[PDB]
Amino acid sequence: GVVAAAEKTKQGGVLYVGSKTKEGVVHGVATVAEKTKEQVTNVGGAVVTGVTAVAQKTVEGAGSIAAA
Amino acid sequence: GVVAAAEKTKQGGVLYVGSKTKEGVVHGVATVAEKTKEQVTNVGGAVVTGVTAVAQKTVEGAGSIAAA
Amino acid sequence: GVVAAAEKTKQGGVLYVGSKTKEGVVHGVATVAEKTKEQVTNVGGAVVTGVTAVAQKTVEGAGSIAAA
Amino acid sequence: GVVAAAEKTKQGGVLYVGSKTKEGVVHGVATVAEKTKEQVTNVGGAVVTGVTAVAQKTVEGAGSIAAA
Amino acid sequence: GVVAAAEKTKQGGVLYVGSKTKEGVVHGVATVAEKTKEQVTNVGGAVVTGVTAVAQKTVEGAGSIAAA
Amino acid sequence: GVVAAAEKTKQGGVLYVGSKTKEGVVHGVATVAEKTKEQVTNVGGAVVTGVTAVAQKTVEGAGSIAAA
Repeated sequence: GVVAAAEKTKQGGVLYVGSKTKEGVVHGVATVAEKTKEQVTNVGGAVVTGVTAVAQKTVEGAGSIAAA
Repeated sequence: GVVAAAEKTKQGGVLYVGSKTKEGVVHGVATVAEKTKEQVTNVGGAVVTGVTAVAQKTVEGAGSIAAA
Repeated sequence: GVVAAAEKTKQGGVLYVGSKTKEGVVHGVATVAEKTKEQVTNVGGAVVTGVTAVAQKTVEGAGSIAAA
Repeated sequence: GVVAAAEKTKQGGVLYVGSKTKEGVVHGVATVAEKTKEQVTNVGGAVVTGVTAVAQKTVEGAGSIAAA
Repeated sequence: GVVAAAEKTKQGGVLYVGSKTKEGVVHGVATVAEKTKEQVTNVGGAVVTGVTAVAQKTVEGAGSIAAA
Repeated sequence: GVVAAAEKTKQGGVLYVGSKTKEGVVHGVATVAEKTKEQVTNVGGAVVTGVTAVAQKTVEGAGSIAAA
């Protein structure tokens, strides 16, 4: 077996982004493996997919992951 | 199998995003495996999929995953 | 056998997003595996799928997952 | 056998989104497997599908999943 | 045998979305498997399917159920 | 077996980005491995995918990861 965990606590801005380009297909995070036993896809913190996508002050939480 | 847990506690702005492009198909996070036995797809925190998608101040909880 | 759990506790805005593109089919998070014993699809935190979809201040709760 | 549980406790806004595209079929989270024994499809937290769908402040609850 | 349970306790807003596209069929979360013995579909937290359907402040409850 | 965890505590802006060039497909982070058994994909902190995508003051939380 395995264990993992996280928590957040607390005890105590402009940005200009315009998209312009003629094409984009986007894959955020991705993998392949043929003839494979233990294909495990894991994602944490913040990740987002968009042909434009923005991360102001984005992760104030916390986290961790494990596998196999 | 596997065991895990998480929590939040608490004890104590502009953004400009304009889409413009002629096409985009999008896949957020994805994987494939043929002739394959133990396919496990895991996602946590915040992840979102859109041709535009935005992550302002987004993850303020906490998290973890583990598998297989 | 298997166990998992989560909770939230507590003890103590602008964004401009305009979509514009001529096409997009979108699949949020997805997988395939032919000839497969243990196909397990798990999703937690926040995930949503839309040709535009947005994550303002989104995950203030908390969570975890495990499998197989 | 198998076990899972979750709870919430508590002890203590703008967004502009306009859809515009000429087409989109969308499938939110999906999987397929031919000749396959134990297909288990699980979804938690928040997930929704719509050609636009938005996740303002969305998950304040908590949750978890396991299978097999 | 098998176990799962949950409930909620407590002890202590704008969004603009207009749909516009010429077509989209949508199926929210779905899976298929031919020649399959233990075909199980499970859904928790918040889920709905609609050509637009929206997840403002959506899961204030908590949950799980778990399988096989 | 395996163990890992993280937390955050606390006890105590202009930028100009206009996208313009004629095309870009972008993949955030990705890998492939044929005939390979233990495919593990893990991501944390903040990373985001967009042909323009921006990281003002982005990770003030913390985390770490391990596998296999």
